[PDB]
Amino acid sequence: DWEIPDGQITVGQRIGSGSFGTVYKGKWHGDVAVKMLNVTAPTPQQLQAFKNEVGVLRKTHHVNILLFMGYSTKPQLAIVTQWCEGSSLYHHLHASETKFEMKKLIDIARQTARGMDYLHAKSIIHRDLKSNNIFLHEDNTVKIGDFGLATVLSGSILWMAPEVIRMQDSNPYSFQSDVYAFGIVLYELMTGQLPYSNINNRDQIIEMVGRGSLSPDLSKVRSNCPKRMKRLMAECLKKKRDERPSFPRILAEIEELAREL
Ligand SMILES: CCCS(=O)(=O)Nc1ccc(F)c(C(=O)c2c[nH]c3ncc(-c4ccc(Cl)cc4)cc23)c1F
Repeated sequence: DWEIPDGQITVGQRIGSGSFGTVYKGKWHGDVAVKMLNVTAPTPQQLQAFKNEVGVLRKTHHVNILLFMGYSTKPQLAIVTQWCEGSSLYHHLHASETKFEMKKLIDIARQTARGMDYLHAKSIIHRDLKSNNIFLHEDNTVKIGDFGLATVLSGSILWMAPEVIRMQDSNPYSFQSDVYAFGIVLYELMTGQLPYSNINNRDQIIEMVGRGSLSPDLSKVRSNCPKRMKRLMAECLKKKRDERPSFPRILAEIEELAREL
């Protein structure tokens, strides 16, 4: 079993949430990230369900994917991954002052696309892709997280597709809805802002994005943004999930764009 024995893992600096739990800067002589799952009294049923999904994290291994190091049962259900010293992409873009050149802006997008391309190759739908789950490792490598517990909403609707928002299906999520979320990530990178800064009401954004009368303002992108990047971003943000490009052709046009400039 991959189960880390009790006591070997300790938590310290709290980061926050953290879908299906709470993440910490943990430790076992080597900085690791610990997600403390919100499960009080584990019944042997959901303990097995968590066991099986851990079994998935075992063989889902990629360079732009958060490395799964192990899990815990006692004293609390925890997911242990590697620690990214460069924090998350949301922090650098919206929470701090960091001179981001277009050079590495596009590169962050390229690594994020490949990480998502692998997840879709492994037939995994992320469902939570945002700049909060994009972590910058100290070796200047983008790491995607919060994709676990796939076979098992709050409270970030900025990255949610119009068809996901409404919603109409019990399972509205698809590979194409992951693309839209990536399209917002692209928007954050190029503009340097979260979408819908003008509108404050969360209830109104729900109504308007679902309606189709509210879209990210592509005008607020930086002047040094390549034009091929902009309309690619526009294709990812299209309302109908049918017309959205797949990650294979997303990754294709981005990496070929990097060698043009
Ligand atoms: C294999 C993947 C398992 S998963 O359940 O699907 N995903 C999963 C599992 C456990 C986690 F602890 C995390 C997670 O959140 C982080 C993982 N490494 C990090 N490094 C820095 C920050 C950070 C540092 C500083 C700021 Cl200011 C913000 C964030 C956040 C994380 C995670 F995304």
